[PDB]
Amino acid sequence: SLVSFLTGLGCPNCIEYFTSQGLQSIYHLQNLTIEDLGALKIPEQYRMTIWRGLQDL
Repeated sequence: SLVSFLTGLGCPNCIEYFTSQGLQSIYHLQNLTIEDLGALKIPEQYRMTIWRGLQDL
C-alpha cells in the first residue's frame, strides 16, 4: 500500500525516505506532521501532496 500510495500520487522517488527510516505502514504514516516530512528530507515539492494524501486516509 505504501509503495502503491506514493506511486499513485506520482512520487515513488519519495519511497526511500520512509523505508529508509523503517516506515512501511500506512497507519504510522498518517500521524506524521508537515514538519516531520521536512525532517525526513522529503522534497518540498511533494510534501503537501503526500501530507494531504495521508490526511485522506
